[PDB]
Amino acid sequence: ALFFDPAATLSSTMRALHVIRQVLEKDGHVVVVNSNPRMRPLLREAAHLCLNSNVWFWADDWLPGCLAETDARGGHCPLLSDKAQPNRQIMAEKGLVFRN
RNA sequence: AGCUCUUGCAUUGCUGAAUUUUUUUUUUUUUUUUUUUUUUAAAAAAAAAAAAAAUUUUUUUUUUUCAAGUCAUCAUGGGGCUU
Repeated sequence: ALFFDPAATLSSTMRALHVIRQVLEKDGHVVVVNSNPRMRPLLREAAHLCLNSNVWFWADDWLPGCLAETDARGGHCPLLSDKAQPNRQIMAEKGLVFRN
């Protein structure tokens, strides 16, 4: 067995979501990474239901040296792929982005 | 200038040995999506998927060490020789 905490996890959770909002609307790039296989289809659901162009997702294994960027991959496999943003390909295949 | 004179423990080259076995695991073509360089365009880069596959009658080819051998293969350093 191990620890629990209700107030801290809610506070940290709302805190991290506000952190995601500021880094997103300051024009950065957000990557969501979880390499546990059981929760991968939920991440596919999120990767199909997302709307903003800057949230990115990864579900497979973590390759050795992903963020090393030693050889110029222009960013590694978690970065800019159709796997990273599956929604961007389909949203542009439909052609209509939520655009004004 | 010429040595078939020496020195393979001065050498180049070439080879011996067993070190007898390893020489397929790796790319390329195509697709999709996207982005790097240049005043109407190619490459380039990145994520994924599919196929093509790797020379010759089947052995050659790739291989580490012995001052291993050869100055008579030619060469050539040194020394010797030229009634």
